[PDB]
Amino acid sequence: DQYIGSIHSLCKDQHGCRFLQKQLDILGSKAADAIFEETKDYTVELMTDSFGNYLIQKLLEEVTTEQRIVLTKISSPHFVEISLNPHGCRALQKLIECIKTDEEAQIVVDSLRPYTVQLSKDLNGNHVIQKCLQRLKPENFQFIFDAISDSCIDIATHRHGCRVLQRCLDHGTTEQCDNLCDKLLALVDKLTLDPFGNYVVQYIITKEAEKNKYDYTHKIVHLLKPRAIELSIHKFGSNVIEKILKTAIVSEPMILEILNNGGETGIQSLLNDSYGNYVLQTALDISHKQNDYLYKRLSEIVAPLLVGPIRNTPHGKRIIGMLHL
RNA sequence: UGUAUAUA
Repeated sequence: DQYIGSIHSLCKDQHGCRFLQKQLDILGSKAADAIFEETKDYTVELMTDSFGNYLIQKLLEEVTTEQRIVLTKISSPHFVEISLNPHGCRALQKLIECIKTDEEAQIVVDSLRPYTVQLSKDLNGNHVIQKCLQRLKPENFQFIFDAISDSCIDIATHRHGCRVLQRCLDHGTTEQCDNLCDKLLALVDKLTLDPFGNYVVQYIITKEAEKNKYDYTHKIVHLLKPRAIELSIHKFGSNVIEKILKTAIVSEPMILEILNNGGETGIQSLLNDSYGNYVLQTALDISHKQNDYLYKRLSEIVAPLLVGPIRNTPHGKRIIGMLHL
């Protein structure tokens, strides 16, 4: 039954600022009504605060629906300056973790919508667009899927915007995830080579093979394989190709591409180059385990090219370990 | 020997 207003100005410490929280941990069924009707005026710069967001974060766990909606309405006109902030994003993230109504949600989506692309590129913005994916219903977060679908290639090829795409494939709809993948698959040339998008391509495959249910993986391979050698020596592509190798339902046809079309030449290229090198080692490693004979047929066009300085290098030393297993 | 993300 304690005391003290003035709460507000405790919000400048980290101590009297971690105190208001000490106060609600052991409370505040009726105390977070106080704090509320007080701080409800500084919520925006409390959110963007180095210690203020903490109180806020916890304050929305404790507060009532009516009170959470009020805050949402107070912060809606500023979600952008909030999203782009180190602490703000973490307060705003929690906000979304708590929204329990198809109004709270329906308010956030109008506020975030005009700025979806923008916000997913931001170092701090993505983690909030990402959280809309995690916590919101699919009918709700639809706006994101549409925002992205439009700027498919730059969100896909973007330090930050790409992680968003992955998180869509993690939480979207078989309908949603599909129209997106039809947009992504039309650029898998550019996407496999890119330093970021080549992670997206791998994800598709990563995710289907969680489901054990393959639709795009095949379509991806059908488009790629023809250019197997070329991509195995490419700095980024060589990682997509290694993915396919590691993906059981596609290994063999890919290994067969290298044998068939990677000539005895194409395998020379794999041997000497800084990227192909690893492809070739993955090929040997798998086929050994995967296919009695493919290993053999391949492990024999290798054996004879391992002469000279090559036997010395880091990569040659490793390649030979593969050969008699 | 070869690729990407955030608070006291």
